[PDB]
Amino acid sequence: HMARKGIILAGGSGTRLYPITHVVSKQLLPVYDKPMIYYPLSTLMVAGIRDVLIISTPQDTPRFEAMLGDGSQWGMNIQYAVQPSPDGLAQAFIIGREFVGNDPSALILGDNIFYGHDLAKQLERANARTDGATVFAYHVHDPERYGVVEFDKDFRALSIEEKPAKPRSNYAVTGLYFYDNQVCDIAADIKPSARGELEITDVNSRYLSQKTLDVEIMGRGYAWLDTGTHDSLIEAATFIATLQKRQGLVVACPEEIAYRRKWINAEQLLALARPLSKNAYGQYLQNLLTDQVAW
Amino acid sequence: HMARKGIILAGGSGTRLYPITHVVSKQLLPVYDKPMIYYPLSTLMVAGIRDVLIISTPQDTPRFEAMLGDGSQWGMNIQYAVQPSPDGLAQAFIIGREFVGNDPSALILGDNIFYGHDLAKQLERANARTDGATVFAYHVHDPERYGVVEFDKDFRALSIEEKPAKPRSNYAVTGLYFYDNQVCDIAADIKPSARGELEITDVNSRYLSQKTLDVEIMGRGYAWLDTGTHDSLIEAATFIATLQKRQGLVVACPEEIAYRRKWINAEQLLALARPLSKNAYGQYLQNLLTDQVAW
Amino acid sequence: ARKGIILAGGSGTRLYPITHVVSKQLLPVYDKPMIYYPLSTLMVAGIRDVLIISTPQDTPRFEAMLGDGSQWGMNIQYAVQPSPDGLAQAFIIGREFVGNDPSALILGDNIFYGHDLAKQLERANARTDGATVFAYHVHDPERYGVVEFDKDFRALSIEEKPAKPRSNYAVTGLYFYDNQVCDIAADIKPSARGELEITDVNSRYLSQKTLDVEIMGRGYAWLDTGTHDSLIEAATFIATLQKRQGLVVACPEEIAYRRKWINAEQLLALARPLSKNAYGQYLQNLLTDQVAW
Amino acid sequence: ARKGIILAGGSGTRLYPITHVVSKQLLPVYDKPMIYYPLSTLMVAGIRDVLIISTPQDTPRFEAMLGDGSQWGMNIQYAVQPSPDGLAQAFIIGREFVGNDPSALILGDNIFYGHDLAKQLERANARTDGATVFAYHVHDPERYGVVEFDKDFRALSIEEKPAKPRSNYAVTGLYFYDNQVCDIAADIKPSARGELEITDVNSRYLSQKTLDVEIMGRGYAWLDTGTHDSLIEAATFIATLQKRQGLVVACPEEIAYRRKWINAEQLLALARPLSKNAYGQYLQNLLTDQVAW
Ligand SMILES: Cc1cn([C@H]2C[C@H](O)[C@@H](COP(=O)(O)OP(=O)(O)O[C@H]3O[C@@H](C)[C@H](O)[C@@H](O)[C@H]3O)O2)c(=O)[nH]c1=O
Ligand SMILES: Cc1cn([C@H]2C[C@H](O)[C@@H](COP(=O)(O)OP(=O)(O)O[C@H]3O[C@@H](C)[C@H](O)[C@@H](O)[C@H]3O)O2)c(=O)[nH]c1=O
Ligand SMILES: Cc1cn([C@H]2C[C@H](O)[C@@H](COP(=O)(O)OP(=O)(O)O[C@H]3O[C@@H](C)[C@H](O)[C@@H](O)[C@H]3O)O2)c(=O)[nH]c1=O
Ligand SMILES: Cc1cn([C@H]2C[C@H](O)[C@@H](COP(=O)(O)OP(=O)(O)O[C@H]3O[C@@H](C)[C@H](O)[C@@H](O)[C@H]3O)O2)c(=O)[nH]c1=O
Repeated sequence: HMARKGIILAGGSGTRLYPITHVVSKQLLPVYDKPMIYYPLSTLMVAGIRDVLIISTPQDTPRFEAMLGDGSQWGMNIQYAVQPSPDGLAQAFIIGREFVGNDPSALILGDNIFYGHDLAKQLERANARTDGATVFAYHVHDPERYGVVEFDKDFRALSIEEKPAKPRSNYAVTGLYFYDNQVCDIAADIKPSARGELEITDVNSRYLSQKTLDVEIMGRGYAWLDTGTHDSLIEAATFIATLQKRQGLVVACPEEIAYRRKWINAEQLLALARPLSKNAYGQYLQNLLTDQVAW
Repeated sequence: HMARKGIILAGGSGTRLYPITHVVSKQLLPVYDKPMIYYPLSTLMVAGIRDVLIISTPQDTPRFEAMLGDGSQWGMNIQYAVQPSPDGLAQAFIIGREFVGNDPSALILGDNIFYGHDLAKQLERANARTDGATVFAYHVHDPERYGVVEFDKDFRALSIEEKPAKPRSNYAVTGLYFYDNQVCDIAADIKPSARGELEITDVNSRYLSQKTLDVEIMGRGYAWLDTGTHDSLIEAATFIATLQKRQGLVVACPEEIAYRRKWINAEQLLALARPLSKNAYGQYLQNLLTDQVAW
Repeated sequence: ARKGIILAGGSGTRLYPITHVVSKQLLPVYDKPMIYYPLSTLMVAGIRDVLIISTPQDTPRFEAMLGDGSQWGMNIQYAVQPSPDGLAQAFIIGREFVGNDPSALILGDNIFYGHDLAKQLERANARTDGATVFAYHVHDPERYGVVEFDKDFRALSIEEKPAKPRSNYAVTGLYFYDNQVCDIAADIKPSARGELEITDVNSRYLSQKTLDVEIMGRGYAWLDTGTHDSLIEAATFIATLQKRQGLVVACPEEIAYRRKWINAEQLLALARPLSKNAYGQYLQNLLTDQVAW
Repeated sequence: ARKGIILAGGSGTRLYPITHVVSKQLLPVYDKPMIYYPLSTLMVAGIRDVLIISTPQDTPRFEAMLGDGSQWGMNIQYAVQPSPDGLAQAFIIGREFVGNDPSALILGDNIFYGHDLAKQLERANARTDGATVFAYHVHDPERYGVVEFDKDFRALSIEEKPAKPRSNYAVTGLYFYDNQVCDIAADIKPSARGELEITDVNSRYLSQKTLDVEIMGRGYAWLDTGTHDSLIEAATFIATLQKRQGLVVACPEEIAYRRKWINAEQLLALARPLSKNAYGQYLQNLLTDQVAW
């Protein structure tokens, strides 16, 4: 009976991308054909998480709620909470403490895109763990802006350093973390860092010192994209666009995932699609009931 | 003393791009490094128009106002009005009738990008006309979704047909129109078309029958981009991005145009830039005071 | 020891004029020539003996590019196809090359990318009999061989460019065969469109109940480059991944080194004359960059 | 009758391996080979006599592509550059070709696009003495000749790749010259970097007070393609414009027809063997598509 509680952290001071983020939050902006936040929401749904808390800024949380609602249209439970100030990833587990309660949980960042073959099998393995924590390591060209994993010769994780001056490897900790029921108390016990933030690296290092942290390599066959620059936002959009145009399939379509997980039935999906029948996205939903696709 | 009144029509039912436009209006979405509406706002400013009325939907007009304010930060006058229902381009001159008053005017669409050499000279020539109307004709591959100009052998405009089944040419009327003080009364006199809209083509055909319509060809050396599909939105963004990265210059930067037109002075521009000093856009503003550029 | 064939011949004039005097598979996909990608796919499958088939005009160009493969601890040979008379003709041109060994054919303009691709190719390479092809959901299946699947995705038929495709699953341009294929290819007759059809070869294995049709899931990119637009899209796709990762897709030097077909001294030697460009710097950094494999 | 030179020789190995066996200026920019663009720029200037300079290895490839130009009512000849020893060497290799006429040099990998470009090139082509070059604001001027401008944008100096560039204006890769240039190029000596410098030729005209330095404004695209990324960016830029307009950039057949260098019967004849691809269909539609010129 594993009902993991998912958190999407979708706040952030939001100034690197000025002026496109001046009055619209980054995680509501389009990545090709759908808002950014559809992708990490979909990642949680593909992991099996059906209870999702969306955290954003005081000003933008009504905007996320106007877009996703309570999630019942997708047979899910989506709730909202605000982060007054962007004081660190680990504050998600203080703001989301009541939502998490006594259950296992997962945190994903609202601007992180995960894509690749067998991603579901890897997320389901992380979701099924009853103890400890699971994070993922991914080779990037700029590891120094992330938590960086030091690996021994067999890729067992030895340490995690947040934004090291000399990174021990190129493997960054991705923005997706699975935890057991210790994390809320761990997050409440840690102190702000020199840069003034409650550090997810400190949470992860606590599990590491207990020898209960699983650090899974996300291989180069996966795309783990964040979108920190105007250029990389375009690059994520064209990357998504090339795949969808080639396949005739949509990445991170929550209606599709909900239907495939039996969270909604064929009548409900048709009901979502009928008012969207005049656009391409509604046509894809309509065609899910006829097009044989391996899932 | 030519103080032309500019209107940006930035409403629209907004469903072709679902779901990216579900809770954010299309004209607030990014085209590379800045919101879409910066481009037609800039076009008006490059034409010399300093008084701008922004029309959008009831729901999104506060959003445009939160982003542009009253324009005094750029030494301009920007006002707002709502379109309850998207009943046609020519309704802009009913909603904006009081704003226009007894002055000449210009209408530009909130999702139209205009770019090219000597665009300013062409817009200033259209702006300086004391009588009649000036519209622009542009060769597109899909003229049939636009007002289409029929030309004689010397490219004198003979007729304009809105969305013809068999287009007489490939020249579409762009989404930028200059009018004398007849347009508000002309717009109030016309009747909705079979498709239920107050047609700008009917306004333009009225000037045409008076022999006071100037139809100027916008040559293929210009980019006139609207962004009707997910694909063409990306294509406009990468197009802008290639030029700006090559030149080290920004397209449709309103601060720059305001400074160059002496609507704001060096102290004011520095003041806009100082709180933006941590991002690339603020660095470009800061560098306008030192970088010698022909304008 | 499976023998690989890369079919890199005449693609027609659809892309005119970019292919007017340069064969398509010599043209860049972002940062390296197109044929590097299917070459790398064969190497990832473990195939070390490769026959490159091209037009007579461009065989010295492919040979000038890849050499005999000994620089990567491989064996690369060349053969010509005077006229592009069908995929299955590769097994006539390469009959001597294949001999009595198993083989694989890949198209010189097909890109394959995704997680665990190696595990799937090694499983196909390790089969002792029959054939393996892969099925991939595309929006325009009718320009390919199309797989008809039952409810359990068992393959029932393969039709070359059907008017009404029975599914959206196209047969990708990568095929593994046992020692029957050369004799089969020699036995089939030109089709209505005048070509020796890989679909007829594959349909033979299916009717013999020795064809494995494996789904290549949507987590994979299977890209060909049949239009000017899709050539661009393949280039920007690769570019997004390499810029993000700091890693290069389809770097044959890297693959040979990781498979121990060449050692560090040989890799440094390949790198030194390239030290002034980014590609040679990437090879040099392979000796220090810890990458999981 | 001004004589045009396209310098399309050796660019080094920065783009390795995409240029390893194919010269860069034969490679595609979206839908046509790179050299089509500077070729078209010369034709838009009115230049009808073109010398293509390339490496010895690729001169048959350029010639296989463009022919003698008589198919477009032009005169196209070929010459080789054994070693890439400087832009100004084009006027030594092409000394016989230029003779006593005026000339223009354009780089085989430079793209020029924008409104009224023709009016500007025709004004340069119509000058009776001196030289004309163009200055363009770029983010990395230090990799070019850089123009020093006074407050009125009168040119004061040109420095080749200065450490501290005096402005952001680079000299673009398109130059118009009177009959002095060949003798000047024969007179200059290799520079510190070992090249015969176009900046030394241009600085000679400036000191003689016969150099016109014209700003090419930001409304123009002046694109070279020195990196893998910028080659992609040039391709997607062209693609965005052609898809929007239904028009093709740098179509030599179109330019020759509009300038009446070939007539409709000759254009139909060029089109007929290409009727099965989009390029030949575009030529055919030129006879019906009313386009302002
Ligand atoms: C700090 C913070 C960020 N955010 C948002 C803003 C961004 O969209 C996103 C990440 O912001 P950043 O400043 O980059 O956080 P960050 O600097 O903490 O980066 C993190 O990145 C992870 C991927 C690594 O695994 C971590 O180890 C860590 O490096 O989260 C919040 O909403 N609230 C916050 O408190
Ligand atoms: C009709 C309408 C549109 N809009 C917005 C929505 C879009 O962003 C933009 C244009 O919407 P459309 O449905 O395409 O309008 P449209 O169908 O009227 O197209 C017009 O296009 C011009 C370029 C041509 O010159 C005209 O002749 C005409 O063809 O204006 C409004 O805000 N209010 C309205 O009343
Ligand atoms: C026919 C042929 C093609 N080719 C080249 C041209 C192209 O680069 C590439 C493919 O050419 P086409 O005309 O598309 O081949 P094709 O039309 O035979 O396509 C094939 O595609 C496969 C992916 C499917 O599995 C097959 O079932 C089949 O549909 O191979 C040759 O070199 N020689 C030939 O004999
Ligand atoms: C030097 C040289 C280059 N080339 C080719 C290689 C490239 O495609 C192209 C340019 O080569 P480069 O090394 O960049 O040349 P370059 O370094 O001389 O660059 C020149 O660029 C012009 C735009 C400026 O106006 C000049 O002032 C100068 O900066 O010409 C030759 O064919 N022959 C040669 O002799």
